[PDB]
Amino acid sequence: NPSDFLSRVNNFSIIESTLREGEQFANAFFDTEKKIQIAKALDNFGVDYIELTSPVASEQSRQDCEAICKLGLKCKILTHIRCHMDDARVAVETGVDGVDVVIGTTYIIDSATEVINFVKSKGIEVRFSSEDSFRSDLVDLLSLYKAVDKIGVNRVGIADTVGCATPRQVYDLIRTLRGVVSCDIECHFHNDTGMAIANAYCALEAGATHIDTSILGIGERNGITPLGALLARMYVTDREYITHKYKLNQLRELENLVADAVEVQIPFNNYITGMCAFTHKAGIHAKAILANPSTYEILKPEDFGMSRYVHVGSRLTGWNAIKSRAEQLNLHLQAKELTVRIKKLAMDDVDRVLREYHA
Amino acid sequence: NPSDFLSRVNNFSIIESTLREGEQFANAFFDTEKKIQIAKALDNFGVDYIELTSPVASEQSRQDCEAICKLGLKCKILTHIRCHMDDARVAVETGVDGVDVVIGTTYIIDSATEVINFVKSKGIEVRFSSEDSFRSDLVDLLSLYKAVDKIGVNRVGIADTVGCATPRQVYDLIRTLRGVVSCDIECHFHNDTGMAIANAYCALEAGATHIDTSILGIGERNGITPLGALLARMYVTDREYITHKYKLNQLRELENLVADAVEVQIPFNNYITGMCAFTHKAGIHAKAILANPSTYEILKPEDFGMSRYVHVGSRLTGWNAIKSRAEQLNLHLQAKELTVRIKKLAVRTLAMDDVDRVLREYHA
Ligand SMILES: [Co+2]
Ligand SMILES: [Co+2]
Ligand SMILES: [Mg+2]
Ligand SMILES: [Mg+2]
Repeated sequence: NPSDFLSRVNNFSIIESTLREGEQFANAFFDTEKKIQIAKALDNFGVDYIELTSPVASEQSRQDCEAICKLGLKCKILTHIRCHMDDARVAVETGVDGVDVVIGTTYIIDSATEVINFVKSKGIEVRFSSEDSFRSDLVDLLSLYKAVDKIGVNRVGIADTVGCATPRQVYDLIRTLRGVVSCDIECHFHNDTGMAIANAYCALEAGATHIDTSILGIGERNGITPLGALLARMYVTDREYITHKYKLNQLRELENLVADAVEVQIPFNNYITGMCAFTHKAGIHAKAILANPSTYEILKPEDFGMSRYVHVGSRLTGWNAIKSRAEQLNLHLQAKELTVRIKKLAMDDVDRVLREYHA
Repeated sequence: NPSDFLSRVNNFSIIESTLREGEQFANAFFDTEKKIQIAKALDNFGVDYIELTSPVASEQSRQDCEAICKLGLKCKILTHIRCHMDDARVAVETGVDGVDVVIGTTYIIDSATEVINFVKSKGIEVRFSSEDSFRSDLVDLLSLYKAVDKIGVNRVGIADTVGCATPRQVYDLIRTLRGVVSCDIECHFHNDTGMAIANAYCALEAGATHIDTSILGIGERNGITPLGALLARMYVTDREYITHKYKLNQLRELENLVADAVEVQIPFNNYITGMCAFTHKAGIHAKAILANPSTYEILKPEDFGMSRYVHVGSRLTGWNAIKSRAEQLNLHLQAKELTVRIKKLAVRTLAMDDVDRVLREYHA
């Protein structure tokens, strides 16, 4: 199939947006110190880019943008702006590697031209994006990308800001964009209807080169493509590429860092790192399928820093529950006041209570 | 455009599988009474079918199947079996409306013929399904469905048992199957790689007629297409169809019933009913986008029994947190009992997802 030649499923970059999209999470109020811990951990994890809330947003955003650019991280630091010269002047002086010029759908082209050429004159990477791309007029959108491509820009951006796009619709649009522009393509997908990971997958199949993620998917409403969930999907597609590019065994600690800051639990069903992600039912309930449960193990626990699937025969209560999960997570334990805590206190409590501990 | 004629996005049936797939959830140990509560609530909610664990699985499974069939529910009660006569004999006597004959990939066709014709001779709906369909040889699978279609079955089934299938691969396969068989098509998608909802969507676009779900997605590993998530997606596609077919304002109670039984929290990010599903960030963080946050409201709270999006400007702590969520949920508050159990959680440091947890005991 000729179209497989364009697929970027084993050759793409993550733009990690916990410090942009994630700031829109209902309970996210990151201070400078926490953002710095997150940026460092994300860099250690191996993402190519980190995106930050516009330095125009507030005085604290300008300062944090500047501080993060002074860290000497390996990943590139990106931010975004409105299509406006004053915004651009602020962004360029902050030390960022890249600026996204964002519009929402003539006088757009001439204004965008000024902004784009200014940023390029500073030696800074420039991108041009549309907001709510899937509820915009398609021909006007494509004509705008076409013109901006001729001006010369590093990347164009597509965003399903509303969460309404479906996978085949995403594939078709990105595949057309790939034929319209000569540059890289960044994508952003909201998860309101459960499509955020699928939409990311199909975008990559269609030739997109950069995907926005967020740790635990946190963001506006129910958020965007989750970091861990994208990697699980991409890992099944190309195990060797993903296992060697990212430090997958650091994913639990990365999520725990964010979950503590935004005061949430890790959901039981959470991709890879949820309580139940690496579990099989043993016993009479397993006869709801024909093959032995261990036939169905698309994810290998050891690739993600864990030791086994847990085969559940009966309800795990007390220190039996704690011990089983602790051993699956390769925690070496301390064991005293965990079973003493759990008794004076549910299933997701097991992970809650174990959050402190490292493998 | 001609392909749109085959699409079932606004004309499909849900096969609710909380009482089959859901039993494979690591922490699910439903007794007869709990299964009966779940079956009744599912029927009231408006699903067309519920599927139960094979009555062959154990003595109690046989008994619960019988008991659920005696309830007089409106939805049809389905179960599944191995491609074996003894299984079929047991299943038919239970009172079920439908039996799924499941195989995993010439003697298949002979055995399957006997079992299919037996079930049909009892006046019971028969379906024929493959397990792990997306890791099977395509030509053999399609040839098998073709043969079973000629014998005559009510439905054929496709299952991504391993969670590896991708949306376009699903579309392509279902669309081929739709041209191979003349009967209805039931689907089943695991969520290991985050595709279970997308896969259901594309299956329906391609002509599938029946989709398995489970409440909160619960099942083997991280489970299958979640009931609420499918309905959110299908609601955006056709609001009038979904809001009138299902009792969407009952979804929280339905999930709360299962969450209590399998002892989990409702995830903060859960579709529709999660803490944060109907929230916008107000303040300087909203400038991470161009438009007012209220521009992006694909889901309308009132359709799901809720009162508004919560616009968060600052950390909602204490009674402010409780009041905000309680009013969003349309609970009419009892604030002296909810003051008496957070004083008992001083036991530990209290955090965001506990708001929904302490509010579970309350109805709209
Ligand atoms: Co967004
Ligand atoms: Co299954
Ligand atoms: Mg972007
Ligand atoms: Mg089925």
